[PDB]
Amino acid sequence: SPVFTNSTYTVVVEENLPAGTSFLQIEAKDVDLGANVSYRIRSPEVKHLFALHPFTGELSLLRSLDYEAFPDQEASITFLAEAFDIYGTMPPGIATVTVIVKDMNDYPPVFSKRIYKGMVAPDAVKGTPITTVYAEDADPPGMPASRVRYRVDDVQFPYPASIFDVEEDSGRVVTRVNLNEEPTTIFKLVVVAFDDGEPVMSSSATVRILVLHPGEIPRFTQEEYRPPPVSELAARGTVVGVISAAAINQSIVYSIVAGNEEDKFGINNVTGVIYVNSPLDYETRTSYVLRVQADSLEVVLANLRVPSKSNTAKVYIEIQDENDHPPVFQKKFYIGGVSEDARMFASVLRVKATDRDTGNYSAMAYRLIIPPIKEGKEGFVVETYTGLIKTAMLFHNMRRSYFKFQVIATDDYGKGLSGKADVLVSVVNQLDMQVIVSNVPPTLVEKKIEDLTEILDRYVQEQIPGAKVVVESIGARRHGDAYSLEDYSKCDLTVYAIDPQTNRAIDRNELFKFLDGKLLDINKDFQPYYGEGGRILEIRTP
Amino acid sequence: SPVFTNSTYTVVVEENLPAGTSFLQIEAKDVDLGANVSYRIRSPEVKHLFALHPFTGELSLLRSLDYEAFPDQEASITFLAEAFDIYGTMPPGIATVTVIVKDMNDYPPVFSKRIYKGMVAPDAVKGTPITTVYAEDADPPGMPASRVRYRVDDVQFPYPASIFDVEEDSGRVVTRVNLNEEPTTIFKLVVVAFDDGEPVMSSSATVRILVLHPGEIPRFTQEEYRPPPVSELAARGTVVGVISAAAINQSIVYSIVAGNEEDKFGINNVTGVIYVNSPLDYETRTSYVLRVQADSLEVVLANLRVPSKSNTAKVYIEIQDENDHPPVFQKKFYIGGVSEDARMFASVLRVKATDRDTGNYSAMAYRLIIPPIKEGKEGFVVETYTGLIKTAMLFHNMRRSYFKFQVIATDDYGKGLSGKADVLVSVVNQLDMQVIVSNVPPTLVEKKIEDLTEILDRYVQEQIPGAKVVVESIGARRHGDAYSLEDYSKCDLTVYAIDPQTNRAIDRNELFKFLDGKLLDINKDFQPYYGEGGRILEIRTP
Ligand SMILES: *[C@@H]1O[C@H](CO)[C@@H](O[C@@H]2O[C@H](CO)[C@@H](O[C@@H]3O[C@H](CO[C@H]4O[C@H](CO)[C@@H](O)[C@H](O)[C@@H]4O)[C@@H](O)[C@H](O[C@H]4O[C@H](CO)[C@@H](O)[C@H](O)[C@@H]4O)[C@@H]3O)[C@H](O)[C@H]2NC(C)=O)[C@H](O)[C@H]1NC(C)=O
Ligand SMILES: *[C@@H]1O[C@H](CO)[C@@H](O[C@@H]2O[C@H](CO)[C@@H](O[C@@H]3O[C@H](CO[C@H]4O[C@H](CO)[C@@H](O)[C@H](O)[C@@H]4O)[C@@H](O)[C@H](O[C@H]4O[C@H](CO)[C@@H](O)[C@H](O)[C@@H]4O)[C@@H]3O)[C@H](O)[C@H]2NC(C)=O)[C@H](O)[C@H]1NC(C)=O
Ligand SMILES: *[C@@H]1O[C@H](CO)[C@@H](O[C@@H]2O[C@H](CO)[C@@H](O[C@@H]3O[C@H](CO[C@H]4O[C@H](CO)[C@@H](O)[C@H](O)[C@@H]4O)[C@@H](O)[C@H](O[C@H]4O[C@H](CO)[C@@H](O)[C@H](O)[C@@H]4O)[C@@H]3O)[C@H](O)[C@H]2NC(C)=O)[C@H](O)[C@H]1NC(C)=O
Ligand SMILES: *[C@@H]1O[C@H](CO)[C@@H](O[C@@H]2O[C@H](CO)[C@@H](O[C@@H]3O[C@H](CO[C@H]4O[C@H](CO)[C@@H](O)[C@H](O)[C@@H]4O)[C@@H](O)[C@H](O[C@H]4O[C@H](CO)[C@@H](O)[C@H](O)[C@@H]4O)[C@@H]3O)[C@H](O)[C@H]2NC(C)=O)[C@H](O)[C@H]1NC(C)=O
Ligand SMILES: *[C@@H]1O[C@H](CO)[C@@H](O[C@@H]2O[C@H](CO)[C@@H](O[C@@H]3O[C@H](CO[C@H]4O[C@H](CO)[C@@H](O)[C@H](O)[C@@H]4O)[C@@H](O)[C@H](O[C@H]4O[C@H](CO)[C@@H](O)[C@H](O)[C@@H]4O)[C@@H]3O)[C@H](O)[C@H]2NC(C)=O)[C@H](O)[C@H]1NC(C)=O
Ligand SMILES: *[C@@H]1O[C@H](CO)[C@@H](O[C@@H]2O[C@H](CO)[C@@H](O[C@@H]3O[C@H](CO[C@H]4O[C@H](CO)[C@@H](O)[C@H](O)[C@@H]4O)[C@@H](O)[C@H](O[C@H]4O[C@H](CO)[C@@H](O)[C@H](O)[C@@H]4O)[C@@H]3O)[C@H](O)[C@H]2NC(C)=O)[C@H](O)[C@H]1NC(C)=O
Repeated sequence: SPVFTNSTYTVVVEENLPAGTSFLQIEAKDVDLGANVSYRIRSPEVKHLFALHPFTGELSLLRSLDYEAFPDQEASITFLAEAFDIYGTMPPGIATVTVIVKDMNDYPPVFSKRIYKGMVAPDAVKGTPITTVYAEDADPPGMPASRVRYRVDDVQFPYPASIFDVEEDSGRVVTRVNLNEEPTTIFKLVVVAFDDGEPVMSSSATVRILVLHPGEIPRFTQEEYRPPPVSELAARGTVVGVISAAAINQSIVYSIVAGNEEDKFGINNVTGVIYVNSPLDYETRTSYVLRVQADSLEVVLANLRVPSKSNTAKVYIEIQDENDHPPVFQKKFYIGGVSEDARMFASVLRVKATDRDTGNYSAMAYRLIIPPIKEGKEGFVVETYTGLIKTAMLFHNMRRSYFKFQVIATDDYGKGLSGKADVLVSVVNQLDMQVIVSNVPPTLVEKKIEDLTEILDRYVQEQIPGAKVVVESIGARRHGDAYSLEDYSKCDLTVYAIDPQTNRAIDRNELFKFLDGKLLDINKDFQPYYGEGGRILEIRTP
Repeated sequence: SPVFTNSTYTVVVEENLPAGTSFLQIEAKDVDLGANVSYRIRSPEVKHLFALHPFTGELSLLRSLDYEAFPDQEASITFLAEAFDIYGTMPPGIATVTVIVKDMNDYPPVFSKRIYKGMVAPDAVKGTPITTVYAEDADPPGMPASRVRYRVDDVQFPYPASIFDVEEDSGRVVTRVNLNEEPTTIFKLVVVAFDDGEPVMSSSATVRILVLHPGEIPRFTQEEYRPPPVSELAARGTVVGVISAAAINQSIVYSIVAGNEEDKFGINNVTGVIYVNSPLDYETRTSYVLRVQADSLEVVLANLRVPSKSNTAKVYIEIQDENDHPPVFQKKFYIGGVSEDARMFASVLRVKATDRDTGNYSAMAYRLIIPPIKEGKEGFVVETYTGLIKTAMLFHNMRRSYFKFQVIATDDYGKGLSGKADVLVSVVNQLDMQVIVSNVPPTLVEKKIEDLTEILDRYVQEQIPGAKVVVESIGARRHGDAYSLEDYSKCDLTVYAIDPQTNRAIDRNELFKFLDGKLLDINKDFQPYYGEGGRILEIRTP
């Protein structure tokens, strides 16, 4: 008589476990005779899953349990078990068996990809986003056992795992510490996905973390650039030089941030050739301080500028001197006078021309264009590198004649633009000059004769508008009352003036009554160029 | 009749546990009547430790167990327990109770100090030693339960704990990752000491990690230094300038590594004053490229140099021009000649003096020291800023007389060292000169008269050792056979020479037979200074 000890059993059965595990012991006993009580289940669907020993009574697995193999309309599963005998002893017992399936991990978690990629900064702050690692569930949801959980392992790769820690719930790969490493290094970050239920099933993946590409800090060929000097006659398009910087496998974009407030130079963005954008002159500034910046391709692509000190260079562009302006004269009419007895190599006048803005020159070559002169003679010539006009030939018996010539001035020994001025040379004798007798030694007269010439010019130009005083000769005191020699320590200063209104001789009686008419002012205005000495004694006709 | 179920019990008893825990149930039963079996221990030393209920039989603690409270001569502890009754039923039972004490943590671990200090590098590599954290055991040793174990906790300080990990067995605090942080930041690293036994007892400590002190990279006041120019007359001790660099709270030690291979300059190590170590001249180099290094105090103390690019500056020291050398003359004897009829402002000679190494000058002032001259007259004077000697007075009826004067030369209009040379001036008339008749126009003679003077000097110095040819005057062709005028397009070149051996006149017949004796070579050597023209026709006495 097989009877059951208890009619209802309730056992929570773990699913997806490997076969061979025994869970429950169901026991029935024969009252009359026998310990060979046999067990049979009235459920064909769990015969594949469970295997029940018909002699001991242990319930073991033949195939691993699947909750989806059961109908989904039952949150509690109940079947029936009968018990028989070999001979067939009666009464037969009827009991109920309730199998409770625990809801946990069914399939191991599967990653979406095998290999992931990312990028980090060499100075990445705490919490920098890199990439997203996500795996599928392969699990009927609705419980915290269907939620993936991420962590790092340092038993095989301690260097990536101690630096980059994956967030627990979101799976975001952030920076746990501030890293300080070398670029172009590929790490192996093994991330193990696991759930939070019974026997944990897990897999492995690989996260390939490359840092960046170098070429971040540009290296100039020269810290301070000095091009060769460019001419002041340069126009738009003149290449004054080129700047160059080197970086590891990156393109360099150049730009000018300061130094061209007058908008004089420009640079190409992809090459670095600095060319003239507006013509430079000597009236403007002659030296510039240009600030050239060099940037990598990665910071231009990410709208940044390189945060270094060695990204700034200085360019000094100096302007050289060329031919730009024609020479100008001090006066357009240079007036001098020569005597009839004046041999060759005699000093006449000093023609001086200056450039208005050009200072390259050291000496200027002068040329003369001559009108024809009588008796087959030839006119004046001038020294080349000096400009000092000399007397060419003797001019005997020529009264009030004037020899007008033109001086051609061109800088740097002659190449380019030209200028022209007029030179008036008069011929004089004793019938047109006068002798001023002074009480001064001859040493005070000679070393400052041009200043005394200018002061006598200021004297003579007050009485008649327009005069040029030319000192012909200086001598000792020999022009007295009876033309005798009295004192060897005094002087006869022969002073002559030329009227530019007629380009001819001024009468000697006119200059006589001019210089004798203002004597009390002439004796006072002759003061500052003394040195020492006395008064002006008299003025005598030669 | 109280009898025991079993005579010997063996229970491993946990030590140092809080009181109230029950471990063993000892059971005795009365055969006749009673369930109130009472228990008494025969050990006075465990009465403080253990408390035994005389009605139920549970063994609970009254005081926590100490292994040192027991005698140390027993590795196994055994006492005796009797059992009585209220009425005193017989036979009494005798049993043995063996108490086994488990050997684990007795006292919690105690640190040696509360606060520890350390220092780290801003670029510290993996495994950099910092400090030593060590705690006492407070435990009788001889088991792995008396070994301390260190780990970090990131629940309250995630930033220090994720960066610095303490070694497990040695307690050495190393760098787990490469840190990249800011200086002067004090961290709080809580290290919890724990053993590897039963109920873990633990305490807490604090590790104060300061990084370093800044001032590592020096900042120059100028990247490129240019002192004002120093004189060439400077000696040892002249301060040409000073260099300065700034750092955060650190001292700067200066040194020169390149630029002074001739050992010209030196610098003070604690201030930066650059002074002259050897006198600089213009014969040496005029511009230097000095490389000045600035180092922090921490790298000098640790025998290092700062690993930057902005630790190098360039110093350009330029030398200005001062008075160093006296002026030298081209020749110590300048020889010229004047006529008897030579008025004032007449060109005589050009005295030229140059400095041997000084190039500051633009014009040189000359002075004359005169011997006394007859008739109350006064001697020669010279122009100040030119050096051109002019004729002072007329020299009538003076035959073969020479007027020797001395020229004083001092650069920069006169301040300092002086020089002296001799000047010989002779007086000539028509009785000592000669006339050379040539077939050349006058335009070819005047512009190159000094070169023709040098060629005539080379002519005359071949016949007599020592002569100086001075061209007195140039004229048109008027010295013929009968002293008549024939051609106005030809020249009379009056050529005169002075003998320095007597400082007097050379005879005109001597120069006549000199220049007439070598005529076929003179007509060929006169070639390169033509321009154009013909031959030399004749030589006629004036
Ligand atoms: C800027 O750009 C330049 C040029 O573009 C880069 O230079 C190249 O760098 C790559 C990467 O390192 C080189 O590619 C590899 O070269 C190896 C040759 O090894 C040499 O050097 C080692 C160490 O000194 C010697 O022992 C050896 O004998 C060689 O002399 C190859 O063996 C590699 O092939 C292997 O790897 C690849 C990729 O994994 C596989 O597909 C192959 O099948 C093989 O397994 C590889 O080709 C390249 O040679 C470099 N070029 C030059 C001209 O030097 C710079 O690196 C870059 N700058 C930075 C900072 O990255
Ligand atoms: C180095 O890099 C710099 C900066 O990147 C360059 O400067 C840029 O140059 C481009 C090319 O000219 C500019 O792009 C164009 O800008 C025009 C703006 O016109 C201004 O200037 C004119 C003349 O002074 C004024 O009359 C006018 O009012 C504006 O003030 C736009 O109108 C252009 O758009 C037209 O052309 C494009 C292309 O054909 C069409 O698609 C459009 O629909 C439209 O018809 C054009 O965008 C740019 O603006 C400049 N940037 C700056 C900041 O100024 C340098 O040129 C470069 N160096 C070299 C040598 O190339
Ligand atoms: C800006 O400034 C620079 C430098 O100051 C000027 O260059 C000078 O130009 C002048 C004029 O040409 C030079 O002066 C002359 O130099 C001659 C040297 O000749 C050289 O070149 C020729 C042709 O290549 C060669 O055949 C020869 O062998 C030489 O290598 C001298 O021989 C000249 O002297 C002669 O002429 C003068 C005047 O007529 C006479 O008085 C002399 O006795 C002699 O017969 C003359 O000195 C000068 O040398 C140049 N300087 C330099 C440093 O080269 C630029 O010209 C100026 N810019 C402009 C636009 O003009
Ligand atoms: C190079 O050397 C200079 C000078 O030696 C240093 O400058 C000093 O730095 C220290 C440390 O920071 C300063 O000391 C502290 O100053 C506090 C004043 O706080 C001011 O600033 C805050 C923030 O702007 C304002 O809110 C506030 O109102 C003040 O204006 C004091 O409050 C501090 O006292 C507290 O801390 C100490 C130490 O823990 C305790 O003992 C006190 O009881 C109190 O709790 C402290 O004194 C100092 O003031 C700075 N001096 C100057 C002149 O500025 C540089 O820091 C150094 N360079 C580097 C890189 O470190
Ligand atoms: C900036 O910093 C530099 C480097 O630190 C300094 O150079 C050092 O200067 C000190 C001070 O003179 C030197 O110390 C002494 O060196 C002597 C070596 O003598 C040499 O030179 C002499 C003269 O040319 C030779 O005759 C001789 O043979 C050697 O070649 C030692 O003899 C000294 O020791 C004696 O003096 C000390 C102190 O009194 C005693 O304790 C000793 O027992 C012994 O009697 C002394 O050590 C040092 O050597 C220099 N360093 C280098 C690398 O040369 C600069 O001086 C400093 N700038 C300034 C302005 O101070
Ligand atoms: C290295 O080179 C420098 C620059 O080339 C020299 O400095 C020059 O020195 C000379 C000589 O003294 C100067 O030439 C003269 O300058 C006078 C200007 O006087 C100034 O100074 C005085 C005193 O402080 C003031 O009272 C006055 O108001 C002025 O401020 C001119 O007046 C001079 O001209 C007079 O003398 C000459 C010669 O006799 C006459 O021909 C004139 O007609 C006039 O009467 C004279 O020009 C020159 O100016 C200085 N240059 C500069 C830029 O200052 C250094 O001297 C030299 N080194 C050495 C060691 O000598």
